[PDB]
Amino acid sequence: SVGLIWAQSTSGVIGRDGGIPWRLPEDLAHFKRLTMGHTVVMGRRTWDSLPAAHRPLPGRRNVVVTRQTGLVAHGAQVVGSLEQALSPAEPDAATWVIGGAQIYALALPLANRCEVTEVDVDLPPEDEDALAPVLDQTWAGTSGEWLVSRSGLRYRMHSYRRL
Ligand SMILES: NC(=O)c1ccc[n+]([C@@H]2O[C@H](COP(=O)([O-])OP(=O)(O)OC[C@H]3O[C@@H](n4cnc5c(N)ncnc54)[C@H](OP(=O)(O)O)[C@@H]3O)[C@@H](O)[C@H]2O)c1
Ligand SMILES: Nc1nc(N)c(OCCCOc2ccccc2CCC(=O)O)c(-c2ccccc2)n1
Repeated sequence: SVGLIWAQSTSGVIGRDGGIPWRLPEDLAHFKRLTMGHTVVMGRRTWDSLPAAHRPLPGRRNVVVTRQTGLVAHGAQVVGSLEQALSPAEPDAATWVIGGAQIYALALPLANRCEVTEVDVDLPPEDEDALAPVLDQTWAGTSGEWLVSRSGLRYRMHSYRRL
């Protein structure tokens, strides 16, 4: 079972300047809860974006997709394609694709679940932004209520599954 998990602004931004352009602690906690103990598959640019105490993501099998065969990624398994990432020698009940924009587009046709955090932050898109994938009519979802973070941002969680 392959799931995608991401956080986006309402406008569809997920990344800017090599990081994430808002602070939402409740969403980081959501991400940690859902992924702990499982495999997390990410693009190389997302691996480079992880802060020191989170690179590798503790308690999870980190898998990094790159075309650079020789890449040094201490604490992670380097593979050369998304399909490789999803064909482990040691199966996992739950595999999560955790970004970024390039990898989400490759993974979406292979996935059966998307766990999306929506962040009510006004972020008009900028030219180098990474953007969220779009879910079409093959996906159907349920939305949690709009919540307010202790830090101030409105947010809510959506759970989609392939029809
Ligand atoms: N808000 C969220 O939920 C969230 C989650 C994750 C990331 N982000 C943000 O999103 C941004 C990063 O996303 P991104 O789209 O720039 O990059 P990305 O998808 O993390 O990584 C792209 C890299 O993946 C590798 N790759 C892509 N397609 C491949 C293929 N077919 N075969 C093999 N390798 C392939 C390449 O690595 P090589 O160049 O090494 O070959 C490429 O440069 C950052 O801003 C990050 O902070 C946000
Ligand atoms: N919903 C949802 N899906 C995602 N795929 C996602 O990004 C995961 C990759 C970046 O992870 C980061 C980035 C910076 C700091 C810490 C971590 C991992 C910490 C840890 O779990 O140990 C996030 C997210 C995570 C953190 C901040 C904002 C959004 N949120």
